[PDB]
Amino acid sequence: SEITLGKYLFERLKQVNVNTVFGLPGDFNLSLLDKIYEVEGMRWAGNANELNAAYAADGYARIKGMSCIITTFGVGELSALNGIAGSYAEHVGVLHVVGVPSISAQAKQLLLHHTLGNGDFTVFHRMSANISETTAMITDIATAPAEIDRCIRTTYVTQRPVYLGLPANLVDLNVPAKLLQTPIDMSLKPNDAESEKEVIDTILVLIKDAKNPVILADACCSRHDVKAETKKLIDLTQFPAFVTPMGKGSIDEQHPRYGGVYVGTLSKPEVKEAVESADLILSVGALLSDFNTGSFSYSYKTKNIVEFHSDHMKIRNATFPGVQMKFVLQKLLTAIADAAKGYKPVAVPARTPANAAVPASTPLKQEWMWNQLGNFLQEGDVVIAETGTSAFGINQTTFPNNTYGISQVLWGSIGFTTGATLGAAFAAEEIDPKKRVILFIGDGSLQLTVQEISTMIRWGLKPYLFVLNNDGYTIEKLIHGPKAQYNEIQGWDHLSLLPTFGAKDYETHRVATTGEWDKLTQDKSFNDNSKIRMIEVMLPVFDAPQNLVEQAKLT
Amino acid sequence: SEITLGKYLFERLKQVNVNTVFGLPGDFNLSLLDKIYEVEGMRWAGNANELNAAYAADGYARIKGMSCIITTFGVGELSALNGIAGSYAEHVGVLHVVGVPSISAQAKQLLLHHTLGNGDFTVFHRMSANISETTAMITDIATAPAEIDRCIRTTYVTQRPVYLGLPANLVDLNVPAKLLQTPIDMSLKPNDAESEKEVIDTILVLIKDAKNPVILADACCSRHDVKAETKKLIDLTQFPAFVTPMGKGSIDEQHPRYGGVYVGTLSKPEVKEAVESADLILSVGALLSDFNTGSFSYSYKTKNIVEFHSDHMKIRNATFPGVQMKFVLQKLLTAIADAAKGYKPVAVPARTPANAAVPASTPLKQEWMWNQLGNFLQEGDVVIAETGTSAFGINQTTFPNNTYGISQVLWGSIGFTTGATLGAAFAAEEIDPKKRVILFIGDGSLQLTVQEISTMIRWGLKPYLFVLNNDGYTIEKLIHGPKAQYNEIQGWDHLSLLPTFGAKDYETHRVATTGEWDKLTQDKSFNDNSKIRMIEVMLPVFDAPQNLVEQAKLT
Amino acid sequence: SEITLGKYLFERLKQVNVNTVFGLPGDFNLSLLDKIYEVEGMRWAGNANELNAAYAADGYARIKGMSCIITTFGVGELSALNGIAGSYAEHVGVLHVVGVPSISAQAKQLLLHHTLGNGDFTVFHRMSANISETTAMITDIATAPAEIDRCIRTTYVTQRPVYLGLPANLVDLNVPAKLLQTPIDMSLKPNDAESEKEVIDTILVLIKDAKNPVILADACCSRHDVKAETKKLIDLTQFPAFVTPMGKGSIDEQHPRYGGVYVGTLSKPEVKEAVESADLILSVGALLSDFNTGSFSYSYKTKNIVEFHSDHMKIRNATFPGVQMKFVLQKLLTAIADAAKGYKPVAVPARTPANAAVPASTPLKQEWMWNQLGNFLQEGDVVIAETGTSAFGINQTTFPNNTYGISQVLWGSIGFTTGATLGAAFAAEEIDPKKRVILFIGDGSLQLTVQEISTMIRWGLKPYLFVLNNDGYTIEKLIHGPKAQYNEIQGWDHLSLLPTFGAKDYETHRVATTGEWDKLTQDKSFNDNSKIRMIEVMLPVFDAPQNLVEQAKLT
Amino acid sequence: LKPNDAESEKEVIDTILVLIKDAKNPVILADACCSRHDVKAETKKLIDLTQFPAFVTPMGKGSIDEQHPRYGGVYVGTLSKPEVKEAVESADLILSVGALLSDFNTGSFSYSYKTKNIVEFHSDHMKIRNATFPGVQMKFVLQKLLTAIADAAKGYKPVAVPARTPANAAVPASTPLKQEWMWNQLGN
Ligand SMILES: Cc1ncc(C[n+]2csc(CCOP(=O)(O)OP(=O)(O)O)c2C)c(N)n1
Ligand SMILES: Cc1ncc(C[n+]2csc(CCOP(=O)(O)OP(=O)(O)O)c2C)c(N)n1
Ligand SMILES: Cc1ncc(C[n+]2csc(CCOP(=O)(O)OP(=O)(O)O)c2C)c(N)n1
Ligand SMILES: [Mg+2]
Ligand SMILES: [Mg+2]
Ligand SMILES: [Mg+2]
Repeated sequence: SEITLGKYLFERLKQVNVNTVFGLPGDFNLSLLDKIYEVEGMRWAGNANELNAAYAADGYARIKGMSCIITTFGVGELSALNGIAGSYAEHVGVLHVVGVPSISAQAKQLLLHHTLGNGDFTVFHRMSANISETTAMITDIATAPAEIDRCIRTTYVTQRPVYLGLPANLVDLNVPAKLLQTPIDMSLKPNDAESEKEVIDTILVLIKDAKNPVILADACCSRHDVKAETKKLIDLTQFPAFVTPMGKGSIDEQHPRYGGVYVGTLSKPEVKEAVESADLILSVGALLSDFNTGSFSYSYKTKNIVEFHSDHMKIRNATFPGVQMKFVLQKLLTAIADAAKGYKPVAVPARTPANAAVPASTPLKQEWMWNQLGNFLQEGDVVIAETGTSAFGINQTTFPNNTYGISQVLWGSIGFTTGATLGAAFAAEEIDPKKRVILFIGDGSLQLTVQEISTMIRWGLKPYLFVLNNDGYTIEKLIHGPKAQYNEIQGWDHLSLLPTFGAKDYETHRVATTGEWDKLTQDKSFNDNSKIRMIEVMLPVFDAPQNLVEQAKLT
Repeated sequence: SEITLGKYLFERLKQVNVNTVFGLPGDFNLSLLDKIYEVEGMRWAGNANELNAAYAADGYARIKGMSCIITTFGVGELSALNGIAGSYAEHVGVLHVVGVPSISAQAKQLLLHHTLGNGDFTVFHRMSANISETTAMITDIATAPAEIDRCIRTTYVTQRPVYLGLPANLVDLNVPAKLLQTPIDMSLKPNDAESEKEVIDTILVLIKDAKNPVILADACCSRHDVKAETKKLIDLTQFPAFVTPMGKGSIDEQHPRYGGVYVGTLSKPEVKEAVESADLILSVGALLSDFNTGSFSYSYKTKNIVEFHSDHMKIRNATFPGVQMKFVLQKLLTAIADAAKGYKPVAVPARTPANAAVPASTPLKQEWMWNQLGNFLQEGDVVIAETGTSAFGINQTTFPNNTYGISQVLWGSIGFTTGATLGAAFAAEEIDPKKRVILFIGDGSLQLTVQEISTMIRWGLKPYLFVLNNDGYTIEKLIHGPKAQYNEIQGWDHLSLLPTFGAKDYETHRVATTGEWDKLTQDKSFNDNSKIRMIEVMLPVFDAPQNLVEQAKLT
Repeated sequence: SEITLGKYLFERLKQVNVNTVFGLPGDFNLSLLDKIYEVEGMRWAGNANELNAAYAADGYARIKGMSCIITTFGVGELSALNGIAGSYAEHVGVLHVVGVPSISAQAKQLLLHHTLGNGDFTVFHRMSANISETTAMITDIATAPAEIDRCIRTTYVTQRPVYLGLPANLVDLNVPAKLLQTPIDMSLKPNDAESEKEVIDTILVLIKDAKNPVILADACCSRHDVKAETKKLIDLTQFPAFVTPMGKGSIDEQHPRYGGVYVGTLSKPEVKEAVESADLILSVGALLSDFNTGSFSYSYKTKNIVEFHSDHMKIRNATFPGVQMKFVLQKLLTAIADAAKGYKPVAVPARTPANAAVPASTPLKQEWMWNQLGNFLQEGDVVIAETGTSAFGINQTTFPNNTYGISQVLWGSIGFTTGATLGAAFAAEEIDPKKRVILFIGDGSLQLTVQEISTMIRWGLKPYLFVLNNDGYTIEKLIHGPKAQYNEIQGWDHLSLLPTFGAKDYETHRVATTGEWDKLTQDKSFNDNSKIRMIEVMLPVFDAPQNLVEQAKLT
Repeated sequence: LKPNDAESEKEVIDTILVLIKDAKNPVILADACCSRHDVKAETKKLIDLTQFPAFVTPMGKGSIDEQHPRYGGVYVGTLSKPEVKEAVESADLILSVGALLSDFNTGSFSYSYKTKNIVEFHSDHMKIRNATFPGVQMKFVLQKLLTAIADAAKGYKPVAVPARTPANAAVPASTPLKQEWMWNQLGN
């Protein structure tokens, strides 16, 4: 028996659990799109924007493991680029598949629509090359499947965007259906014995001489299939554990040895004192390490630190290529037992005290809210916070045990969260329908990717959208141009947005005073993901969380 | 006396009349943007999206001459690439300036934010080089002024996108103000003597041996400072004139020798025969050429063609590089006189009879609407059509004298119009407040960039947004997947769209029956561009321009 | 004043001392070629083969520093690829410049000759990408010079092939001649202080604990501008020094602490015993390190070794990216003094005894000859040996002080030496006209690139060509198929080759017995590079140097 | 080779026949892919059945018997014999067997077919003017064509074809060799 390349792709995707595809129909991808509808349990998001789709695909990847978006030749693929760049930058596995024109034996003299007009049809591919781990422009079905498998394996394995160009005339050719019986190998090859070894010797050597160690969970410790290894390291050692604004969400904040969020100079004096006073640092999932001109001053001089990355090791200045943090962390876990035996637990910074009762009419303030949010969250919630005050605000909330956070800290492209809510809420519906997805986004950013709420309504998703109305680009005004016109926006009837896009079963709320917040977030019918909800929080123009108003002065 | 580079840029942009600047503020252009406000007559669009900003810069360059858009490093600049490419393909003069981190720094590894994380900063600049006539990344004020001038001249002169990289530390340094006393030379140098000559000698011989020549206006005859020469050509020869779907708007359709729009297989038989029976073709502002599409086919019967290009000549198969059309067009008209003396004024096709009084309660159909439109239009209007059924149907409308059209025929990116509308309505305004701008766009494409209506409201612009609600992507359903889910969309409450974005003084209407359209378009108040208006035209799912629904069945 | 891009290229080359250009005239490179003739002291080799030219360019690079070859679009560039791959593989700086078709604003519908016929004109470039350090396909003279400078700087700096595509229409445009006054920066940026530091600490730490150290000069210690640093290391430490078959020629073999040539299992028992018995190895110019399936078994388990590379450091398994061996070796030289103070010189393997008198009629044997050659060589000679018996043979000759050897050990492409003799003898004529260039090549290989001797004659060069006639592909027969027909060749009148190609002032000799060899090589008029000379040595079919007949058994 | 898709090859014929009928001066043009593609029979039959004038491209020279009566010469664009250039360019229909070469310029000359009304026969597909029928291999289509063409070429008027070139006239044995004379004299 045979199966058409078009159907084989989706089949493979279903096998790797990417049950939702993102994008918009168009040139050279219409026939390919018929196929997805042929595979059981596959659905087509039906986005309203190649960008929003690229964003959604990122949120989906972050939650489900990896994702896939299909755009059209030229006009489609170029629109999604920024969303691709972001996924390339923050290590997100996204398979970008574009429907390419038919592959002919002679000059495609007649191809013009959606082209630069200069005859060069490889330009859009060459462009995506810069923000892609690898690219594959298929030409003969003799190995098309092997090539699909490869782009899928590479994406998942290395968690970075992969470009897959597929000519239209091939989506309908047949390939051996048999090929589908051997799953794709999604495993990493074991490390070079002699190096992983060397790496260990050294780390124990370091752990032994160290007197005040501290663990630091970072960006790449969340979606790199290394959650266990990390929970084990914390237990077996019992050293003080801290997260980075990018690592927040990947560590159980209700753990007895959790110190907090290390954001350098924006850290809590106690938190800052702890991390900097350590004589050894075990940074898991390393990717940030230094930030000077922007955000904070978290950079120092790398004082004797070990950096576990997905593919390499970094002890001081020496680098060990190929040595993958997973299998290392494992081999390093067996021997960590003895060397830590007589360790004296170093006191860890206490939790921030909850806000103490205040009259129900006091107007809402960000600092109060980011600290109050901790009471609404519940185990299992996926929280998403947009660049700007929100991004900063979420770093000051104590996460109930087991909560996934999404903050595009390194790339920082506003708008991105709207798309992500769809992709995330999507995956979430797929894993556990009772998993909630809360989103905090400022008024300024909603405008850039606003129409994506339409796609939320059409699928009957039930996410919580908190909109922060501080009338403008506060975060900007704080670093420059407080009253700058380019920092102000057009006023929008935020709430009515839902029904405008067709929301038939929704709820809209407007919180202005502490009282109003508690009553709502405490309602038992509100705590339940029964339907889409837009909650508009009214906040001051120059009100901002503490951590931000501090770096706002120097940067 | 002195002046900051930042202010010098906007002072220069003022001189060539780019009164409006597009884009969004970012972590690297914030300081530059302050200088715009330091120049009388200059404004900041205040876009809600970089892509839309780019679409807008396109529309504006089409009506005003050239334009400028500013984005921020990485995130903002990569968000506008689709727009840019389109401007590159259909030859629009768009300047793309991007705020870049201080290249004149001594720290390399000490700067991480809005990058691929690999340390490579030339990456985004290299990407745009593929769709830019030229680029320039400024490094020292010593020649920063010259570079700016060079970029501005090349944009206007060649009508293609230019990339200008601007490091932050450079916007606040001083340059000799004296420099702005000498304008930027937007003049084209004279062609090489003997070459232009050969071109004439050769064109004349062709005009003589021809027995049925025709003048064909294409995309580059409108905005290239060549309208005089064009009208003189039509007068002196009296040859029949036709326009391509990209040329419609650049030729007075009330002129006696005007024959109609040549859209290949979608033409009126008389028009198809008229053009194909030509033994010589003078193509003014040539761009489009033999090409096929999912919907139709386009191809000139004869090969005996003389293509007039902004920078060169194409006679049959020979190419005379550097021999610019405008100056050649002139030398031509001067020696053509005698060889066209005894020319026999070939008959030209007749206009199409305006629909016959149909009962007020008959349901609106596209064919009838495109034909009936001809009446609502008044001299001066700027008509914009969106890719899809609209783009195909605006060719069957008879244009009053002096009516310009904007149809992204070649690049064909849906969504483009909502943005181009704002930029176009802007330039119009600055040129003449009473000049109207009408836009027809399907219900589907609106979803991609809907939020740019926001920027329209904030500026109190008064355009006409005709939205064609035919429930889904009909143009697509016509070439494939008639009931395919990917061709369906989420129902939107189109009318309440204006109010949601804060419109206070607007006006919404819904036209369903032929009478309702007559009553509405014949109203004198409606005929007055007093306020932004939205008209929702309820149309049937598979309805489309007759000729189109005819070739969609054959192909 | 201005200068044409075409002339600017050659000008820049002259500045970097590449006084000879390689290649053959053709499409899109004819006008560019006129330019070289415009620059003083520049000459055009005038090759007879894009391959031979690519080979010659490699020999030239090896001797002069870097080189440059110009081929034609399609048919030319693809022929030189193998010679490029080789230069990429063995770290040779070669600038490949191909004359590309004119860059047009629209589709080059009419370009066909020298194309795959499918319209795709980037294919040949994409292909060369795999064996190129970097590539540059120039499009606008706005920065063409900066791009030329870059490809030239990259080539020289990193000593690897660089692809430079140059459209024909640009070779004749003008660029600011001023630009030529600022030489290109050919210096390496200093190393990261904190790492180069770490690297040092460790190396002394290692040198201190070491009891039996040995220096090992390798491939990249000859043309990496690190000759001094290396001569100093040997003196200051006084450790035993050895070379690899690829390093041979880069170390003064008449030095008191020279151990010999380490080829693993093919080494001299004493030599093998020394290197393997060391407890520390300082491999300078590292690039080989391990060879198992082929040549020899030189691979072991990397027992505590330090590898100095042009761009990185390798101590054990740890790697230090960016740390360049030069500046390191320097910083490591200042501190090496004290730690070596009380070192006890470890005895070094003696020289192989010269052959003891044998009757003048004894027939020639390779072992006897490779050992006898040492008496003919003189200080300053550039010796070249081809893959096969020769390659192996040269490893057993004691090099008079200061002699450069050329043996393509890693890539090993027969034929390559013929071209190299031209390129090498060329450069040699340029630096010191009295420098001799001896070439040893087998009968089998001469056939592959034979016509290149023509180019030697036309320039009046005076190299010594020793042809080894053992009637076949001996080296092959030894590893497999002793009597295999594919291992035999067609008989050629070798000597007459010179006059056949036009040699008017030459000498041909045929050595068959030891006697004959001594008489000739000892003549005082023969020791002088007065004219081209072909010496045909008659040797047995299965005669081979010792070192080879040993590994010939296992591989 | 497997048989072409039924209805497609069909459409191709229907369309080619209609073109052969409306033409008033068709020509057969042998290109690079008519020689080594197992299509020589079909080619000769085409020349016989229609009697249309036949010409070869510089890549087709060799695949057509140059002694045949309907043979007109080599079409090398601007390097052709005026009669040949005019003969080909005056064609209102062109049957290109084994098409490969197409409008192209070179440092030495120019090459371009006057008309666009061309039916290109390719090893794996059909090119009628601007439409491309993928997968419809020429050899089998060429056959179905010859079978239905018979009648529409019944009253065809055998257009005149250019005459061969006269072999050099006895020149004194001591005259210095020149290329033009040699290429012509080679013929013998
Ligand atoms: C694509 C893109 N363009 C521009 C920016 C620069 N930027 C950063 S924050 C911001 C405004 C976000 O304002 P809002 O949602 O109002 O946030 P808050 O006021 O809550 O901080 C802008 C325009 C960006 N990150 N990405
Ligand atoms: C950016 C972009 N994405 C996708 C497409 C493919 N496409 C072409 S037309 C079309 C639908 C436009 O629909 P609508 O405005 O409803 O069209 P109508 O029904 O009037 O044809 C789509 C998705 C494109 N041209 N550009
Ligand atoms: C391009 C290329 N093709 C094939 C070979 C394989 N090869 C290695 S040695 C050899 C023969 C060289 O023989 P000769 O010059 O006779 O050497 P000798 O007999 O002196 O060893 C061949 C064909 C090669 N190295 N490179
Ligand atoms: Mg705000
Ligand atoms: Mg529609
Ligand atoms: Mg031999």
